[PDB]
Amino acid sequence: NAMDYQTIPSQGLSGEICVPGDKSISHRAVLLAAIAEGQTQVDGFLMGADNLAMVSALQQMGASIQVIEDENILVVEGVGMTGLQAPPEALDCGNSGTAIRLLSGLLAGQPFNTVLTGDSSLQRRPMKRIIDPLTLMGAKIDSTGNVPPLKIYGNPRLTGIHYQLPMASAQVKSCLLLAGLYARGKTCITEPAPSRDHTERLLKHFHYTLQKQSICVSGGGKLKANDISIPGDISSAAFFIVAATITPGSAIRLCRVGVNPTRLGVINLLKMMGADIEVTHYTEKEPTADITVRHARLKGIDIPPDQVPLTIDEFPVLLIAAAVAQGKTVLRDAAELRVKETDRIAAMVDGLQKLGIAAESLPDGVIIQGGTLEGGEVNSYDDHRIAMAFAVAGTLAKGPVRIRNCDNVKTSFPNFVELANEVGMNVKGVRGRG
Repeated sequence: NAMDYQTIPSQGLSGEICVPGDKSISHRAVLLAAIAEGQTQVDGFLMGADNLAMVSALQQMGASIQVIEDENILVVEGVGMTGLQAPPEALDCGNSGTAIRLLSGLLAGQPFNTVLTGDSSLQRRPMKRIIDPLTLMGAKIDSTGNVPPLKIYGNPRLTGIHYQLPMASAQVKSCLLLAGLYARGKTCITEPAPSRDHTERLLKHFHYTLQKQSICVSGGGKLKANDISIPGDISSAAFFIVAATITPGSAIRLCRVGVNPTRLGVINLLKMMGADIEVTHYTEKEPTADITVRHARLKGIDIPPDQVPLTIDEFPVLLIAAAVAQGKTVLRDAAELRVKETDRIAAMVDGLQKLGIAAESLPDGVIIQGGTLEGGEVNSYDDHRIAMAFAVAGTLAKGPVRIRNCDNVKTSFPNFVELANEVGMNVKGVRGRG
């Protein structure tokens, strides 16, 4: 039977907590380690449903991966570029868009056939953005309506291409870069606007040769095993940053959070809105830092377009900050929100309205009038970020907030409840319905 989250207001957040590992880096780290030469130890690996689904898919194809769940460690025995074997069944990517799209680039150049699918939500997510450029490289992929299930007819004779991406997308950049490694010649990717660069950084880590305003790679190289340490996901920290910002009497520090510039959006915008956030204890191994957050009053803002891409996954929780800020906040150029786990614009607008916030939808964003969150009930729409965003909303709401169906929070933040309660934000898992 289902599980829901139930909150009561917070009298202030307090403490030091280390959020778990970065989802984005975790996906790439395990996929690259799998086809490298040698043994790679991965610390800080995110033991969430999405990342574990990536592991599981790789295992269907003969990757040698040892999962040590309680310590967030993976031990990967590389099988080399050509070491994978044809799986017997369709690869279940669960709820993970990153897995299915990155796997597609890895499997495009294989000498075997693969069927990629997932859960209902994943079967509604768009794939044209990868199918077209892969097809230019020589890939043949079958799909009804440019959505999974995808059937890849492996082609070991893929050829490189130069390609400009229509919109900024790390997933597409990463997909092509992977297929690039198995393609004859150079593959050059040019972005109109920078997207997160984790792939590029891991490729350098595994000593694969990389060129550069666009970035290129030549096929036939080899990845060399090299131990990896994953920093904390700032997307997970985003929930505590917003909560401590909006909840009076709050003072907290978030240890070992990744601070890659292509991920600092939530922080940049909150600051524009009046936030009190201090980055210190800065270090390098992917950049990492300690984030200290204190309560501050906020003013609504017009979200500059250039920040949208770097903050796409943080709008759910940011919109909770806009809801309790003074004045109006307008989000634009965020039509990508509609095509995620769920339509995140529709889902936030509905939740906010149910909690008493004047929130109006736009095809590419929302208009929010800062106001006062009331207690009530909202639906997560099975989306992990919608669920946690509303759990953050509970800290300031006038009354309890019931968020329905929170089983998917583990897709990116398995220990969310435990850490929430530990810093003083009240959230309890309780028997759901249906």
